[PDB]
Order: sequence, then structure tokens, then C-alpha cells
Amino acid sequence: SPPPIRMGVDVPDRIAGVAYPQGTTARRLAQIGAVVTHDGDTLTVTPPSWRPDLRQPADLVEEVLRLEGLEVIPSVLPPAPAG
Amino acid sequence: SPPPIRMGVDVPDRIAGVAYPQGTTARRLAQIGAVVTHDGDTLTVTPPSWRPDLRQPADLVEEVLRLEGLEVIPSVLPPAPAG
Ligand SMILES: [Mg+2]
Ligand SMILES: [Mg+2]
Repeated sequence: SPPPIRMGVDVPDRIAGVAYPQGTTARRLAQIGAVVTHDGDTLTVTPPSWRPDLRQPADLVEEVLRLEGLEVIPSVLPPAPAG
Repeated sequence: SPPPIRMGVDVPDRIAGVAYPQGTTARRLAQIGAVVTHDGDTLTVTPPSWRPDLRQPADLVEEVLRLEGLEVIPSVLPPAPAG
């Protein structure tokens, strides 16, 4: 088993800009073969042995975003300062 | 006496972008001769008879801002819109 990863339950929601339904992050991370335990608002994710690419929370964010479909991510313009 | 004017207690703070000390708006408006009464977070300002120019909250904002001095207003570039 690779080392466990600690990540907030709403981290994929923040990076995607989408409010995913309840339990979406835990369910998708369990589908790809990882074991997820709940510690309040923080998830402890241990990726499966066949997924050594999952080392940081960003690696887990890509798993949720790609399985939920990148088409659900809205289109908002960033707040760029005066150049 | 001209009709009374209602505006928020922090309206001059918002228009100026400066967090004035508490009681600044009420002190300055009474200083120019207006009757100021308190109702929660809304000020009822009755300008004096020699100030018919004070008719709207914007007129009251000018009095607080000019007496406190426009030098305290910081230089904050607004975010660049997607032009
Ligand atoms: Mg990846
Ligand atoms: Mg004026």
C-alpha cells in the first residue's frame, strides 16, 4: 500500500469551482481502488498499489474531476488586476 | 428645516474605502449643523436650514469625506475587467 494522503473533503470542489454532491469525492476515490476514511472534514486516502501516480491531494483532485466530467466545470473569468 | 435624509452609518466608509473610527459620520454631520438620530445602523440626518444642497446620502458622504480629508483615501487599483 502506498502512503496515505490527507485531503479536505471539499478540496476537489474548490479546484473545480463546482459544488459536487455529498460524498462525491469519497465515492470516486473508492472507485479507483483507494480506501478512504473520514476524520470529520478531512479525508485520509490510501491509493491502491496499481496507482503510484497518486501521491499528493492534487493527484486525487484529478481523479474526482475526470470521473465527474470536466464539462460540468463552469466558465467564469478570473479577477486579473490592472496591467 | 429641510426634509431628513436616511443613510447607513457606514456609507461614507464604503464610498471612501476607509474604515473611519466609530462616530466619525455622526460627529461630522452634527459638526456642519445637522440633527442626527440613531436607529440601529441607519442615521436620520436633518440638514440645517443654511444647507439646502444636502438632499441625498451622497451629499452627506461629501461632508464626512472632505472634513476627514481626502488624503486618507488610499490608492487601490480596481480589478481589471475582461475588456
Ligand atoms: Mg494524475
Ligand atoms: Mg455637496
